[PDB]
Amino acid sequence: PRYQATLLIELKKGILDPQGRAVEGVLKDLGHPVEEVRVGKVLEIVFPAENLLEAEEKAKAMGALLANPVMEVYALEALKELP
Repeated sequence: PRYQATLLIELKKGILDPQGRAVEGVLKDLGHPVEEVRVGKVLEIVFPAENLLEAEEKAKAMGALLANPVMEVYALEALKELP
């Protein structure tokens, strides 16, 4: 079946997040103060697979490929079969 993996590639703890800092700063100047903003990338990937288990496997593999070992971590936020 066709599946869609929602992969998040985010910065590990400690990694400087200029974009995030910037966003926090702005949100506050806009009357929406927040404690923290972490900016990452989200990738919606559609691909075929034998079953849901193999899909997760493949999804994870692509996440591991897209994530910078030192700077980031990936996360399979969601995985679902498509019509």
